[PDB]
Formats: sequence, C-alpha cells, structure tokens
Amino acid sequence: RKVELDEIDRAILRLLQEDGRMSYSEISRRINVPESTVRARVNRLVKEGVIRKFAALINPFKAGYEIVAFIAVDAEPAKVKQVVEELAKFPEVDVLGIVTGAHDIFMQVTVKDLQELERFILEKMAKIDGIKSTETSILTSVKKWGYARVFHH
Amino acid sequence: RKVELDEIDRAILRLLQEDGRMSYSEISRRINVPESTVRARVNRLVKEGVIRKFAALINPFKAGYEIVAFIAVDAEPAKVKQVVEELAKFPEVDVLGIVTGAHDIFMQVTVKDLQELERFILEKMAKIDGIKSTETSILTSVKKWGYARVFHH
Amino acid sequence: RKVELDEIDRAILRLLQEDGRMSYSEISRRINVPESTVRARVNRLVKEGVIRKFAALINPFKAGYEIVAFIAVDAEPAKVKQVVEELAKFPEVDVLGIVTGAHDIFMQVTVKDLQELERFILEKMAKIDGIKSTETSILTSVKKWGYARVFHH
Amino acid sequence: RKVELDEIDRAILRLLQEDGRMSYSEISRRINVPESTVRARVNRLVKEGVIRKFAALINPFKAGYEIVAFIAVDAEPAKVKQVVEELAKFPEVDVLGIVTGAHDIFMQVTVKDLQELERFILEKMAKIDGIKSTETSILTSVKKWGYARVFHH
Amino acid sequence: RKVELDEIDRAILRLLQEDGRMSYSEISRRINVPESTVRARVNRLVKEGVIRKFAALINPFKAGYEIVAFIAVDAEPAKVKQVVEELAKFPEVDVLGIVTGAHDIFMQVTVKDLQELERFILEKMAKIDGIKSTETSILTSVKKWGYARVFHH
Amino acid sequence: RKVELDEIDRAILRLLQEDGRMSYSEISRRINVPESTVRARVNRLVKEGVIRKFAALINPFKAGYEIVAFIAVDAEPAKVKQVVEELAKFPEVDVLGIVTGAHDIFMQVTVKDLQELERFILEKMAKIDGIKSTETSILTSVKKWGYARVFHH
Amino acid sequence: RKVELDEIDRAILRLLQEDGRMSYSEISRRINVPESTVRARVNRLVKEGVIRKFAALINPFKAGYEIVAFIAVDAEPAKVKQVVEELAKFPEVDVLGIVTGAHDIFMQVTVKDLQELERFILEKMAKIDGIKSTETSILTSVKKWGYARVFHH
Amino acid sequence: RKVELDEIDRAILRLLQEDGRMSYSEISRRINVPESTVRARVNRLVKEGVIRKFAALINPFKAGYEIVAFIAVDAEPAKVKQVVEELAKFPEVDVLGIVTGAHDIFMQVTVKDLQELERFILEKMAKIDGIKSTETSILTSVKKWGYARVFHH
Ligand SMILES: CC[C@H](C)[C@H](N)C(=O)O
Ligand SMILES: CC[C@H](C)[C@H](N)C(=O)O
Ligand SMILES: CC[C@H](C)[C@H](N)C(=O)O
Ligand SMILES: CC[C@H](C)[C@H](N)C(=O)O
Ligand SMILES: CC[C@H](C)[C@H](N)C(=O)O
Ligand SMILES: CC[C@H](C)[C@H](N)C(=O)O
Ligand SMILES: CC[C@H](C)[C@H](N)C(=O)O
Ligand SMILES: CC[C@H](C)[C@H](N)C(=O)O
Repeated sequence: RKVELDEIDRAILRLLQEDGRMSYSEISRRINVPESTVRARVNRLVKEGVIRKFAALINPFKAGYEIVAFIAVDAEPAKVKQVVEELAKFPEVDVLGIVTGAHDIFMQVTVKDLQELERFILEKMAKIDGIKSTETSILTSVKKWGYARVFHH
Repeated sequence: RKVELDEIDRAILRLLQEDGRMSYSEISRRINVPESTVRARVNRLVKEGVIRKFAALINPFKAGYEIVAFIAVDAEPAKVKQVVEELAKFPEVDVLGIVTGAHDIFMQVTVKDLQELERFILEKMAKIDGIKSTETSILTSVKKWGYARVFHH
Repeated sequence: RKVELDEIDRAILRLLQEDGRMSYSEISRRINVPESTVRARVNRLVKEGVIRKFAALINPFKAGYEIVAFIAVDAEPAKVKQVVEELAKFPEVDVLGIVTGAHDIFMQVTVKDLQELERFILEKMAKIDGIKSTETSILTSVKKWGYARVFHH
Repeated sequence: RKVELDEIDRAILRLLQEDGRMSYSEISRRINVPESTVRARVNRLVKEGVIRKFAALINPFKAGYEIVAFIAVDAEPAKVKQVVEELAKFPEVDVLGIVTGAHDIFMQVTVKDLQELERFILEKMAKIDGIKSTETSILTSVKKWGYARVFHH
Repeated sequence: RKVELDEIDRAILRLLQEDGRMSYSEISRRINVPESTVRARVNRLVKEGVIRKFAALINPFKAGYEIVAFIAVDAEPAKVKQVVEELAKFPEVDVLGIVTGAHDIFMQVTVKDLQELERFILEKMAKIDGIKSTETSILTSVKKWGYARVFHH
Repeated sequence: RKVELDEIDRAILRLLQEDGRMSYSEISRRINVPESTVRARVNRLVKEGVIRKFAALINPFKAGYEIVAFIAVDAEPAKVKQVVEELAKFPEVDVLGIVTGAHDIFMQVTVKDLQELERFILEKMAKIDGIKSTETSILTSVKKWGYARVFHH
Repeated sequence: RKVELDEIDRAILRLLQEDGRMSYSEISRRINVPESTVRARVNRLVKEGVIRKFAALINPFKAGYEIVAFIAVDAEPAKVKQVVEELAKFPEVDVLGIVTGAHDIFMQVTVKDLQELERFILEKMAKIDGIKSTETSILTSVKKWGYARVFHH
Repeated sequence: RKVELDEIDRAILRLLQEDGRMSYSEISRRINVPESTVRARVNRLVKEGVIRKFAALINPFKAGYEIVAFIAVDAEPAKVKQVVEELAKFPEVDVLGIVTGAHDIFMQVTVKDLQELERFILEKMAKIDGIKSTETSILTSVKKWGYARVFHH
C-alpha cells in the first residue's frame, strides 16, 4: 500500500499543501529542483494515488452551510460494510470510515440548517438496512478545517 | 458570516472541487462564462474566505501514515478554548473543533504508527492544562477521505 | 420561518411574558405606543404564530402532581417521526421533540405519582412500535418552571 | 405543598390553559358558574401559587431563536444547589431543576445560533464553580412546545 | 396504600426491627404500653401488610454463599412486567423491582459461586422472552446487609 | 468465614425464613427433631453469625415511605472504604456494599418523598469527602422486597 | 475443581514459570528435592491440569504482529455460550471468556495490521449468530505480556 | 522492531507453542531440519526477543485462584505511563498495557477470592497517584486461557 517517497517528494507535497495551485516553476525555484523532475514527480504521485486530487478547501460557514457535524453510527455487525457503501453515495457526507471503539462508523456531514440535518438523518440515513443508532455531535466552532464537499445536492 | 453566492459562484466551486488546479480557461468553456469574470469571481471567493485555499488531497495510507484516528477530548469547561488553541499547534492535528454532546473537543490526527499515536496522546496532548480524558477511535478503512496535513512534523 | 420583529414587537413580547393577561391599555402606557397599534401588533404576532397562545403557567407540585420527569427515548431510526406523532397524543406529555446526541427523542411528563409514571411508561409508551428504550430522570426540585399541561387526562 | 382543588377549580384551570386571556365572563358561560365565584377562585389559585402567572407562549423558531437545547450538567455533589442558583440568573435558561440519574442538573436554553450557544456554555456557564461537565442535546424539531423566556438578554 | 400509624405503632416497629422475636411482654415493659394493646397493634400491622412477616436475617457469606450480586436488566419495554413476573419465581432472586434510569429492572441475587452465577444468568434468566441485556455488579464486601432468601434451591 | 451447616441447620433456616417468630416447638414438630436440639442449633447459628438477627420485614410503601431507591456512588479510589464507613451511619441506608463494575459503592435507601431524597443526597451524602458522583434509580414497583430499616431518623 | 498443592508443588510451579524448559535436575538442586519426586510432581500437575502445558511466550510485535487488541462483545443473552464456542475456533483469538459487567464476552486477539483486524471483526466474527456489538481497544504499548497464539492462520 | 523470520522459524515457533519443552531432536524429525540449525534458530529467536521465554501455562482455577478479572483503569492523562510502571510491580498483574478507547490502561489480574480482589484494588492500586477510576470484569468461565503469573505473592 505505502508508495516509496524521497526528500524531494515530501518537499513537493509540503508545497502543494501550502498552495494546491502552485506552478511547477514556483516549486522548482523554491526547492532548487528542475521544473521537469517536479512535473514528473507530481504525475507519479497522482498516478500512484498519493495525491488523490487537488481541491479548493471551502469554509462551509462562509458558503452558507450552518451545520457541520460528526455522526457516530452503530450498525448490525454483518451489515457494516454495506451500510458504508450506501452512506458514501450522499453528497452531504464529507468523511466516512469504519472505526475501532464504541461506534462502528464515523462520518462528517455538512448541511444548511438543523431541519436539513434531521431530514438527512431520519429520511435518508435511517432508511439504510443495518443502521441501529446515530449520535450527532454538532461543531459550534472549527479551529482547523478539514475538507467539505459542498453544492453537490 | 455567510458570503452572497449566485449560480455561477456555485458552478465554479463545483468545478474547483472536481479539480483544484483547473485553469480559468477550462472553467470558462465548461460553464459558458468569460475567463475574466471566472478569474474575478475566484479572487473574490478567496478574498471573502469562501475558498480558504487550494490543496493537494493526500492519501495518508499511501504516504506511509498507518494511523488515521478521531480523538474525542473531555476538558475542564473553563479551559476548553485554551485547550483548542494548544491542540491547533500540532501538525498531527488535521481537523479540530468544539462540539455538542458527551465530548467537548473533536479532532482527526494522522501519525505513522501506534507508538507515534501513544507519544502524541501521552507526551504531547496530555501535558495541556485542562485535558481530563481522551478517547481515540482508529480508522480501519476510509470510504471517503477528508483532508490530511502530512510531512509537517 | 423567522417572522420580522421590531423594537416595539419585542417590548410587547417582554410585557406579555411578565403578565399574559396584561390589557393593551397597560402595555400602551408602559411603552408609550397607542393601544391601537399595540392591539394590531399582538393580532399579527398571534396570526404569524410568534405567540402560539396565552396560558396559565401552573405549578404542578401545588396542583397535586408529585412527578415531573424528563424521559429520553431511544427509537428505531426509521420510526422516530411516527413515535413522536404517537407520543404527542398523551396529555401527560408537556414538551416533546427530536434531539441530537445519544437519545433520539426528549420529553417532559407530569403525572400524579410513581405508579402513574410506571403505568404511563410501560402500559402506554411501551406499546408504541419503534420505542427500544426509555430513561427517566425525575425532578426532585425545580428552580425555573417551564409549561405543564395539567388535568387533561 | 398540594393546594386543595375541586371540580370547578380544575375546570377553570383547563379553560385558562386553552386561552390564558379568557374573560371570567366566558369561563362563567362555559362551566355554568358565576363570574364572581370564577374571579374569586382564580384569585385564590394565584394567591396559593397553583397559577404561578399567565404568559404568552412564544414559538422561539418564529421569534428568530434557531437553537432550543437541553443541557445535562454534571456538578460536584456539594455544589449542586449553588450551581442551580447561579444558572437561574441567566435569561437564556427557560427550565432548570435537579434530577435523579446519570446527570445532576437539567435545563432547557434558547439562544439565537450555534455561536451564542458556545458563548453561553463556555463563557457563562463554565465560569460557575462546581460544573464538571455539560452535555447539550439540540432540538431539530419540536412537536410539543413548553415555555421559552425570550428577548430578556 | 399508606396505613395510618401513630407514635406507639412506630415504637413497636422500632423494637421489632431491633429483635424480630421480641415478646409482647418485653415491648410492653420497654414502651410502657399494655401487652394486650401491643399484641392487638402487631396483629393490625400484619393484617394491614405494614409487617409483611418476620424473618431470620442471614449472612449469606457465613451460610456458604460466596456471590451476592446486583443485576441490572435491560428489557423490551412492552415485556418489562412479564420479565419481572418470571424473574420473581427464582429463589436466587432476593430483591426485584422496576426502576427509573438507564436500566429497567433491578435485582439482588445470592448464589454459591461464580459458576452458579453464570448458570443462573445464561441458563435461567437468558431464556426469559424480552431480556436484552444484563449487567452484574458483584459485592466484594457488605457494610449493611439487606435480606437474603437462602437454601430454597 | 463459612460456618459448617448440615441438613437439619438448613431445614431450621428455611422455617425461620418462612416465619422468623416460629416457636422451637413448631420447628421440632415440622422437621421431627427435638425442641432441645432445635434451640441449641439456633443458638449456635446466632452465635456463629449465620443468623445476624431476627426482624420484622416492613413494606415501606405501606409505612408511608414513598421513595425506595438504589444509589450507585462513584468515589475517589483511595477513599472508598472511608466513604462506606460514613454512609453506614445514616438510617436512610438499608443495604450498603462495595461492588465490581462501573460504580464503586451500591446502596438502597428509603425516604418519605422526593424532597427528603434530594436533602439526603445533597445535604448529607454530598458532604462526605471522596464522593465524586451519585446515580439514583427510583423503584416504581417492587415484586420482591428486601429489608428496610424504617422510623430510625 | 482446586487440586491439592503443597510447598514443594508451588516451588516447582515458580521455577517452571521462571524457565518452562528447566531440567528436573536443575529444579532438584535449586529446591533441594530429588529429581525423581520433582519429575513425579510435574507429571501429576500436568495430569491434574494445573499445568495445561508448556509454551514459548512470543512477543507478537517482534514476530511482525502489529495489532494486539482486546475486544468486548455484546451478545444475545440466550446465545452467549454458543457465540464463545464459535469464537474459540479462530487462531487470532488468544484469550476468551465470559465476564460480569457491561459486556458479555472478553477476548484478546493478535493480527498483522488494521486491515486484518477489520476483516477479522466484520468478515469472521460478525457472521456469528448472536453477536450484537463489538468494542475493540488496541494496545499501543504492553508493559506485561500474556500469551499470544501466533502463525496458526 | 519486527525480526526477520522465514518458513523454518515459523514452523519451530508453531511446535514450541504445541509443547514448550519439545527437544530440538523432536523438532528436527518433525520439520526435516537438522537438530543443529533448529538449536541455532531457537537461540537467535530468544536472543532477538521473539521468544521472551518458555513457561508452564497454569490453570489458575485448578491452582486455587478463584478470581481472574480484567480491570479497565482511567488515569490522569499526564500520569498514564507512571501508573503503568507502578502497576507492573504487582505479581497479581498478569497482562498490562496502554489502550485506545474509553479506558487508558487494561490489565488481567489473578487473586484467590473476592476479599483479595478488593484489597488489591482499594489497598494497593488505589494508592497509585493518577488512578481516577477502575472497572473490574470478573471471568465466570474461560474458553481460551492466556498466561497467569501465580504463587509470586
Ligand atoms: C472494526 C471495528 C468495529 C466496527 C467495532 N467498532 C469494534 O471496535 O470492534
Ligand atoms: C459547546 C458544547 C460543550 C463543549 C459540551 N460538549 C456540551 O455539549 O455542552
Ligand atoms: C436527529 C438526531 C437523531 C435522532 C440522533 N439523536 C442523532 O444524534 O443522530
Ligand atoms: C438528587 C439527584 C443527584 C443530583 C444525582 N443525579 C443522583 O441521581 O443521585
Ligand atoms: C419505569 C422506568 C422504565 C422501565 C425505564 N428505566 C425508564 O427510566 O424510563
Ligand atoms: C472493588 C471494585 C472497585 C470499587 C471498582 N468498582 C472496580 O470494579 O474495579
Ligand atoms: C455472566 C455475565 C453476563 C454475560 C453479563 N455480562 C452480566 O454481567 O450479567
Ligand atoms: C493512548 C490512548 C489513551 C490512553 C486513551 N485511551 C485514548 O483513547 O485516547
């Protein structure tokens, strides 16, 4: 699973997290590596899946999403994988995985308001076979943002 | 807090989540809007903070990070804000906020292995005044990735 | 959903929470606004649903109700709305809503004694399809009263 | 503590919960009891504290309050009474009491938005000596309203 | 439900808790009341059910019972009463009732050893329709004994 | 700790749990053992502590106690024994021990009403050094009674 | 169940826990007991089952197992024994028993990595009839090792 | 940390878990490898720490230990490592590590009876600085044994 990375790969990844739209000319000047080996190394990082893709990181509060929430899901053990497959199709779901501990499934969701949160949980998620329970924790403030998939509804 | 957005702004945001390195020429062709109004609208989205920035979205598993975890933190009520300020300085911390529910603080962290996770929790976080308890849930698989800040240690 | 309110509307709402039977003559003298615009503004607040209605606020302990309790209900996710619809028909139920967190449904109930509480939970609520569990917290003292619907059994 | 009530008292209480502004003339016609004994019985109910007072029952969502929440508070056992005394002074707090179970103190609060909820919990409640922990459950919908004290901030 | 008691009744109850085999002659001397009114008052206390009966209070540890445990039972809400009826038939069960809180049913049991505890829980209680879960808390020491029904197996 | 018991001892214990005031004449007739060996065996059971004593078993509901409750206590680990010593002095406390599990101390209490329960928990128990938390479960009905120490306040 | 042991048996057991491959010659010299009575006593300890067997105690981390975890299992009460029988067949399971408390079944498992842990829980354990829930706690460091059954997959 | 192992190493480890006292002559015959390379490979496994040591695996129930328990420990975050260091010195503690989840520290202990368990928890563990809480789960039956360090008190 791990892809071999060297010092130059990590330097490129650091710059492309500073500014995802950085030119390979600018990376080249800053790490004293040829534009050409920069370009080739980025194409390999993408080809290998180290870079899934590039994105605009959106502030959902500024975009008019009032509700960013973490939902902990309890699911029938034999249905956990199928429940994750169904959850992944909703554009409200930003982050989704299977976890150790007291809950089986962990997700982050972004919705416009509390009535949209309740519709999402009770009219969409609750119809998935195998969901026994949900526990929603609503962010009241965010110090460090992750990734929000927004306006895909 | 909400910034006024129209149909064209949302279209641009959708494309810039598809490919964060999309040229304004390419957005212009795809939404039949001038490169020039595309450029001006993106500069306003960034200026207003709707777009925090652009980034490479990294697969931490492929980058050699074996541990992606959610940590729920219980903190002395009067210290919650100060605890968040201290937590935000660690490059292991990808996502960090204050939440409603049974826990006060929610975060995602990315570390190389279980011994790095324990060092992070017991030799870094545990020295913060006001942390009473931590509960770590380790991702065993991720269906939908968020945002990982990686190689900043 | 929000109804537009100005300074005078809020002043009227403050007085009508001080004394729900306050004459529009008395409100008029106290906020130096005409009885006539007071009357018209109250009719609009009621028409718009800002004022649901006026009520006597009853002390259930003084009325002979010994048990004021909060019940947290866990329900099958797909049945939560239908469970709330059935719960709303009981006159024991004063306050009833859907909530984020560890429980799905939150309610306040008022009953005469512990045997009436057990009959309510086990012979009325428990027959509702979709209720998995109830957790009752009994008020031993009330510092600030809400609203009790009483003698409707 | 219980005040002696008869059939006519309960009939009056039922009507004054139907419409808190009902004339004693109207109650008199509906229960075939003299306006005069109606008036005297209501004055005794108020004098005895059975009727705390009359109020407008406000829909906080329509009044522009987006957040109606139940907060469960864990407090140092020796400080529970003093914590309740301090909590009672905030106009955000609608309902407040001491409870049996896993939490010591139960309250309902009404605030304008999530940032006001966090300020209330972390900059007001958290400064009270003896509060160890809070757990907030946010109403996403209300089927049966209680009592909200609003515009007193 | 409450049976009318006076000063002399309470005095008799105090003495009959000091020594359940106390003669009415001895009670008569100690409270300066006639043996005859003592006898008549005890017959009424028994007839009315204030005194369920008299018993030897046994130390189960000294009787060779190593395990005195409290079991909290979670039951399907619609089956709680029937579950209690079935539980009451086992002679291992000393105390049994329905409770407010996180559990539905509370009991104390006395068994000879850990293998008898597991047989009781898994081969007797677990076959009752409606039991979803049990949580056993084993007494490691008893400061104040209640009542143990022993040698009835 | 275990005291040696034979078939006749167990037979006597069974009868003295049927009726704690049973004459040794009556036990003698029912188990075909001499009154004299019956008497000697009971004196040894008491001397050895197998029989702590005899008591009237009281129905607290009929005696006017409305509240029979189980309280789970969380205590500082180093103070658990001292907390039990202090708890044992209250006549409200019927049963008291140290337990395995999520709570340290388990007790049953009997008080007249909810205001007496709150005074007991907050003005008596809460002043004990080392009590961190209490969780009270109130009996709404009792199928099998234990032992209540009553009228000792 | 207990097998009679004397001073010499316990001395032999202490030495055979120091070094499971200790010669009976070496035990004989160290406890000043004949090789022959040492041999006979060890054969009886094995025959009686006091010594289940001898084993190499393996460090799973050094053997390339990255994941040593404790799994708490919640099971339908009537199926707990059958669930344990099925769990015992997996070579990943090192320690397995039935427990008092909030969980029914407790086990330790050893697997190569997080993806093997998830496959074990979701594709093997989850197919067992009667498993309602699992809670995995992953060891981040071990101060005192138990017993790991390794390379049996 | 991982030590390089081949097919022959794993075969030797499998046999030395079957019988920890197996002669290298017997391993040699069973895997068709020279006694001499068997001996050298075992000396390297021990030298590298893959084999911590060899031991008799004892059945504590047969050895007269009635109580095998798992204890979950909650500790002040800054003291977790020091608490583990102190816990490791007790011979009652068989297995001890730091864990992810709701508890910080996990251990297995073996003691003779319930009074020894309470003395261990309250007079030994509870005196360790930083222990906030313990939760003991007692094994009622063991299907698969781990490792018990016994008679070292
Ligand atoms: C793979 C983990 C599963 C889903 C569960 N949360 C557990 O801890 O065992
Ligand atoms: C702002 C929320 C705080 C931190 C706490 N989690 C609560 O629910 O009340
Ligand atoms: C709408 C909320 C639902 C009912 C659940 N309590 C949760 O937190 O996810
Ligand atoms: C009066 C009740 C106290 C505050 C606590 N909640 C208990 O159940 O014991
Ligand atoms: C009657 C009480 C029921 C059984 C449940 N324990 C509750 O608290 O609501
Ligand atoms: C003796 C038991 C202590 C008090 C705690 N309840 C535990 O389970 O470990
Ligand atoms: C035998 C114990 C069962 C499985 C459950 N854990 C209880 O505590 O009652
Ligand atoms: C290293 C883990 C710590 C001790 C805690 N149990 C947590 O999950 O975060």
